[PDB]
Amino acid sequence: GLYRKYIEYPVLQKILIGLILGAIVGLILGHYGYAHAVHTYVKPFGDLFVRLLKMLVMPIVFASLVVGAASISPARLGRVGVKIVVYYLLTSAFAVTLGIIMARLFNPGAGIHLAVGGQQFQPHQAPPLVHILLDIVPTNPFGALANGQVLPTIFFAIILGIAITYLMNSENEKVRKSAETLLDAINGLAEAMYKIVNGVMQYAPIGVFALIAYVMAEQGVHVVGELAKVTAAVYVGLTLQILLVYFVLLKIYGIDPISFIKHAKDAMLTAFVTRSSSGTLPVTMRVAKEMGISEGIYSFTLPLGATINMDGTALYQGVCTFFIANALGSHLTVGQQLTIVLTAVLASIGTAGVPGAGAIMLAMVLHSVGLPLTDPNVAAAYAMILGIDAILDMGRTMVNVTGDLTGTAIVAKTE
Amino acid sequence: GLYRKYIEYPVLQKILIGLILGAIVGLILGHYGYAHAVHTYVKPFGDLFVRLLKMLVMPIVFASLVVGAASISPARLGRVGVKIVVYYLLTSAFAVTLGIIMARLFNPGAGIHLAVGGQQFQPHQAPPLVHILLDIVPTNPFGALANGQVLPTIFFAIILGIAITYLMNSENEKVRKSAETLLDAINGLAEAMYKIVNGVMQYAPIGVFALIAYVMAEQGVHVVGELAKVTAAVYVGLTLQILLVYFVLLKIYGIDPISFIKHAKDAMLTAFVTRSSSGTLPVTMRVAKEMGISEGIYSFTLPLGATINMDGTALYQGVCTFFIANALGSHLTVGQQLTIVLTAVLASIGTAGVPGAGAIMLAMVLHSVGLPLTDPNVAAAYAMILGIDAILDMGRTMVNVTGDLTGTAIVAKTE
Amino acid sequence: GLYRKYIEYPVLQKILIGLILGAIVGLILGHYGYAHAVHTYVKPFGDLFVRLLKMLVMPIVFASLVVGAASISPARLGRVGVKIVVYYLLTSAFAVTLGIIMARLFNPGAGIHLAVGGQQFQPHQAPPLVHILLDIVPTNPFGALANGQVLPTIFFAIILGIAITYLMNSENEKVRKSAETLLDAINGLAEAMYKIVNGVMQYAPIGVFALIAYVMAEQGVHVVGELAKVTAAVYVGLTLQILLVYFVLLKIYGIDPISFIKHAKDAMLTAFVTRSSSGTLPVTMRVAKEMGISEGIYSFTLPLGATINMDGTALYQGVCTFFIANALGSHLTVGQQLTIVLTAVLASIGTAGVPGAGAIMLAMVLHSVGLPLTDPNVAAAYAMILGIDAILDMGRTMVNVTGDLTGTAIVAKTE
Repeated sequence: GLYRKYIEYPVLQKILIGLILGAIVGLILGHYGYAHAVHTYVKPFGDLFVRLLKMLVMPIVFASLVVGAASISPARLGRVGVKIVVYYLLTSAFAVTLGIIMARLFNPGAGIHLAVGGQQFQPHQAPPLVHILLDIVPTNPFGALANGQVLPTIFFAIILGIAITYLMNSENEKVRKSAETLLDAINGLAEAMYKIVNGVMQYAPIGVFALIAYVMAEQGVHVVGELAKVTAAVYVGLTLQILLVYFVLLKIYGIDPISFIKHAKDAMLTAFVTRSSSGTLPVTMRVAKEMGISEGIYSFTLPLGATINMDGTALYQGVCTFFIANALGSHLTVGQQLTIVLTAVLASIGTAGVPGAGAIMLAMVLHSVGLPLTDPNVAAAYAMILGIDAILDMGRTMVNVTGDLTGTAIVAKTE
Repeated sequence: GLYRKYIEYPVLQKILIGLILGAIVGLILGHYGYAHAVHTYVKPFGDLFVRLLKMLVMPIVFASLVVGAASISPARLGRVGVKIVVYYLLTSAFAVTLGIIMARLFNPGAGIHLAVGGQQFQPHQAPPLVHILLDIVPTNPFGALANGQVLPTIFFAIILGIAITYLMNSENEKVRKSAETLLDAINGLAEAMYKIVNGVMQYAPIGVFALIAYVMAEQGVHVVGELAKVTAAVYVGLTLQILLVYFVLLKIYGIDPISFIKHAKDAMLTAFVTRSSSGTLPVTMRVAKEMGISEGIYSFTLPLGATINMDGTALYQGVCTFFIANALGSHLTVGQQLTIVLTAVLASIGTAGVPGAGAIMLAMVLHSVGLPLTDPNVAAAYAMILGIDAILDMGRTMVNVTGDLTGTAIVAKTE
Repeated sequence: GLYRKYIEYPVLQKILIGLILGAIVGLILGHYGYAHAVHTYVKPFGDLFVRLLKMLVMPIVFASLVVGAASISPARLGRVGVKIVVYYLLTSAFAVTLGIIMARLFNPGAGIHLAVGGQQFQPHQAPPLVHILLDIVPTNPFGALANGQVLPTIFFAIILGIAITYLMNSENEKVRKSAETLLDAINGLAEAMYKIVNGVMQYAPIGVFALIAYVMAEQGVHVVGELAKVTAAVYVGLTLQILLVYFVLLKIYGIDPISFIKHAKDAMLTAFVTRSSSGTLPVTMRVAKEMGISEGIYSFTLPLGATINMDGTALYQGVCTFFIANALGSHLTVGQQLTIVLTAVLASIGTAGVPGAGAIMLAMVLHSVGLPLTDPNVAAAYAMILGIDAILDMGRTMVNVTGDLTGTAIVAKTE
């Protein structure tokens, strides 16, 4: 009876209920020193939810890209790829520019209270751009599906789908039956993955409550004081990023942004809580399929953009760079923010397949200015920033996924 | 001609012939110092047989669980799971209790002849129960199928099968054809695996002869003397475990135990020789399919129980703990055997996915009593036990697999 | 327009054009000290081509061996296997014999100008033959497909194909539909892989130009002088190997060698440039499919022979061993070249699954003579050889692949 009442209750209402009571119970138990208790008792439910959403990432990206490449190969896919790459670079530049502006409006960093403490161990720089651009072609397709590797799986699935499309028009009548068997089996795998992510989103409110309860419990207390200016600057920059870039881009290309948010509420909240833009790829592809977009556009612009397009990470990089520059008391050489913008774009395009990309992206952005992370002062101020990393990480993951959904909708409306 | 005479000869007769001549030639060549010669020459045939049976473990557990979850999902699978978990915990408790009784009837351990020798390097304890209970959900399904991981493969196959069952009743007529293609391909993979394990069991007598020849050659000589009481206590406890637990449980639920043994002779002997309960999973699933049990019961209670239900290991843990307690000359505090029973059950339930589980299970069972494995005396007595590990390991693997077959038959007769 | 002119231009003409201008521009830029510039700028296109051809290696070897084992299992596959193993051992013996003769005709090694320099770190010897012969059966099929392992994939695909062939003749009518679904899906995967390798060979001239430009740029300058005798001896031995073994073997079994070369031009040139005999397996299987050979012969003798049959490596082993023997000024004990021939055959058969097999093959061939690689003089002379390793590696990979194509054609003409 009560289980039937819980299932038949709508999903977005209980997601909001879990979010609100998670924030309340998290701040209350963080205010009273019960951090280790909630960390050992409640956080495993959120870890289970994150692992349940990371389970479906690789089969859905393989299967509904093999069946997603049943579109016209020289006309559609090339134009969609070049348009979505141009879009991703443009919005990353706009996002880091707006982050620089939002950090220049506030004054984050006044007091000098830095002890040396624990410093960063010279964070290892990115591999050369040739090696990362050669990472896209896989040496083994099963070895690319076996551990991560979203970009080699994208490449292999695209090539297999184009080959199957060329295969099903052959003059033979056995090769046609073989290819129409393989395509139907892979399509069945994709539809099974969507039917699973329906039930995972049915489970989602418990994990949302647990995750944001732990986040607002451990790092919900350390946010008051000087770091509140950093949190306010990042969050105001992210909401102004949405309302002044994505709304303008949807009003230019003639789709209602309110109906767009009414659709993408699911993936936006799941990416806000889950704190991993690659771990909400099944929810993003589900909400793109329910938005009325053909497979050959969303199925390629979403898993590509979950690895390249990081807008909220770029805005946090700009705000963190300006906070490090104010902590040491530098003028920061007005006109050299073009180097910050350029390196924030080139770091996103040149750290595609590398795991742990955000840390070395922030490292090379700080290194291009003149504050390398081997200095003890910048390491102390960055360690002071890192205590509230999750509170900024939630919002920047939400904007990182909303960017992908907006770009997919723009390219699909254009084509 | 002679090859046709070898193939058309029945399988159980040549399995018994290979077993008997393997035991005879093993004791003879162990009595005469030809241990290294038989170890280098004859043991590779048994290693080839063990690898041939370990090849079929992961595809059959994936495929005939995806097609095995074509039963009613809320009614059948939940009741089968909770009943088989209750059964496994109950028989593990009964087995370690009977092991304590059988060690208390005998007097294993009289002489104190322990030098320090080579001692155990503080065997690393189990991971926390939250992490092992979170291991069940996989972060990657292909990464769970790629190296071991019977429990994440069980979880992913169950969820995929329930999704396909929900999928084949949809109102669409393309999704139905896609799902009925995928299910038929996976069913073809399962039937191909059973057709392979037929021929592997045809090969099996050479590997049985080689394996038990090496086992009775290297550790068939060190069994006489004081350790013969340990071997007799373990083997009498295992046969009394079978004849006084499984026979009573089959006579309660109304199936003939003699016909049950006449069926399960194949998997019992293969698990007796192969010395790996996970490596005789295809033979166990084949003999459960030939026993007339539907897929939704045997296909889930066998690979789950090949990782959790260890009855013979629990009985050997009880007997080894009592032997360590008699070797140091302790009273062993009558009434504290409840802690031995409780930790032998909780160690089985809390060391599910860990590889090398039996060593750290025995370690924590010895640690809960008051004889931790860092002491030199208990390390010397355990190193004296370890010389006859294979002779006990054969019988305890046989009882470990017969427990799974009995529990599957009980749940299938009930449902 | 120009892209249409590039695509519609024939493939072998632009492959020869890229080869010739690659050799010319490579020698010119190597003569002028522009080695690092061409290494950083042009070599990545060849690396991209090599990775594009290594992508298709594992799915095509799995898929068109599962569908390739739809032949009569006891009659065809056993005779084909034993005939191709006999062929591979015989031509490896002939190749190392002709290498010994060709090194004895020339006089490679006159001057003694060896400093100690950088020496080999006692190159680790091969695993025991039992362990390498047990490597053929996989402990995990998905773990064998996940990283390399051509031989366990061959074994698992053969067993799965024989099981499907036994399955499709069963009296059931659901198992037949399941097996005919699985076989058609795997056949669709194989045909998709061939349709991909068509386009990869369309891309191939850019990679051919880049690869041979870098090879003739870095190690095209160090070839003149004393090492030119080594290069001439190796290349004359390889062309005499082809024209006096493979032409005689095709004229004995009654097929025209000129039409055979007119077919196998594609795989011969791709193996000549790519410098990896396992990385031109899709081109070899494509040219064997276009040569009119049934699947059950080429599909098994090509991926097996890409791991065992190394004829050009055997000839280079003989010539390098004789060069090391002339560098130290030894008589080399006429009549002990039987040990060189025997160890060059047994090293090929006993280092099958090991990665990095050629180095330890040359190591054990040098060790069986009396010049172990721990001596400083032989390490200095081998380090002097290693400067022109690529120039010999191109031709010896070409002969290594032409051996497989010749043996497949002989067994297919016989059967």
